[PDB]
Amino acid sequence: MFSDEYTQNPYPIFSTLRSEQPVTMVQTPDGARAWVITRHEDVRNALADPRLSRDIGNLYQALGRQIGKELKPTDEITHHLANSDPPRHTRLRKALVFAFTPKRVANMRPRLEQVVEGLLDELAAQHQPDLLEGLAEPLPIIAIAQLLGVPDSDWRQFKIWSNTMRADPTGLLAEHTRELSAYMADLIAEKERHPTDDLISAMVHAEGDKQLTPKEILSTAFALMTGGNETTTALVTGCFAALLTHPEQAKRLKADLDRLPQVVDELIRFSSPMLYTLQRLTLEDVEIAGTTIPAGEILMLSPASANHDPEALPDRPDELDIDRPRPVHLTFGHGIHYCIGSHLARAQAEISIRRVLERFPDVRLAVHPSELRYRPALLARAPVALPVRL
Ligand code: HEM
Ligand SMILES: CCCCCCCC(=O)O
Repeated sequence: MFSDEYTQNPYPIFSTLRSEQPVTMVQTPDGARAWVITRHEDVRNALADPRLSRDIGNLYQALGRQIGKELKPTDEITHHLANSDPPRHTRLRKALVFAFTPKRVANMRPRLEQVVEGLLDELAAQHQPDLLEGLAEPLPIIAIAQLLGVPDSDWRQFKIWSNTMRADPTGLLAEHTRELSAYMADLIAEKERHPTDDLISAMVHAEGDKQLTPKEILSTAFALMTGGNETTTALVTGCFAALLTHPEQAKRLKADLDRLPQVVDELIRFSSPMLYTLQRLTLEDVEIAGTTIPAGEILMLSPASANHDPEALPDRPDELDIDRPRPVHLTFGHGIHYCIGSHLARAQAEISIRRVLERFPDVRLAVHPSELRYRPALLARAPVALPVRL
């Protein structure tokens, strides 16, 4: 499956799979088997299915049995909510929801607008401006730094560490995790003494069962960094890619820019910046679309395929149409693990798109759509470059 044609445009393959092979077993780059689930109905149900596990210990045990080696238990910093099942997940999630509120995101928007305006100042000076390099790549970790409460004095080191929290180019996951942990532990202690208007402070001073331990707050911060950096980059890039490859619709959006909050969901659905969700492990035998998948197997659920499924969106699902009724989509997941950062991701996309279209009303792609490229993806997916003419 994982061919170059799939990498660049998976939608024809997803159409074949949804029709002919809605559960298809593949081998992943690590040598383990995975089962790719492509129909919207099955992706949604699987995300709601208590028989599927996100527990990292269970997943590594299954991976180790398939590859024949026992994998060592992972560090407790990895036991955050995205790597947990209930009841552990329920407690960690409840504390995070208490602090990471829609109101907190709304309150971050003034500074986010100011950050975007500064990034566009730098973009306006480039000889060959690129919306990925100049906007979609830098914005997410700036937003996460603001959300957490990282001081500007520590900015450059935080950015360096965050480039590992996705081992990425260096493989320094252990070293950077240790260093970032020591830094974030000191920041958590600083917010205990000197609380400020940020998420770490809100979690440190939470009451009752909403209060996690300092180590759990540290692990939560790691989940937010890994969960919201490359994903948001892909979402912002994908939304711009959708507009820029459909200039007639970009023109209409520019002419009626107040519609933007009611159009972003279609940009997200169409661009589908989440190719797969996090892996799921079967805790017991499960039947999906006529196929029995035994206990102990790994599922790969595709929001991108679900978002383009005509069973869920009968009218031209493989086309972008900003005028269609606001669609529901699976890009943020579904069920108990539904993206905690969805309002913050939306805000970054809305602010970025609005300010680009306002400041650069003639913005257009500098290449033909056929020249865009993607790299192989196991989670988030978007073009590797978005060169524009301003
Ligand atoms: C600053 C922005 C973001 C932050 C802080 C963030 C953080 C998180 C966290 C902590 C979780 C785990 C929730 C849980 O397990 O209960 C999560 C789930 C998820 N996030 Fe986000 N996220 C952000 C943006 C995004 C974006 C832009 C996308 C899509 C392109 C995305 C897609 C998802 C999905 C699909 C899930 C569910 C995963 C699954 O069920 O397998 N997130 N997010
Ligand atoms: C494998 C652990 C991932 C930590 C948070 C990721 C959330 C997401 O799927 O974007």
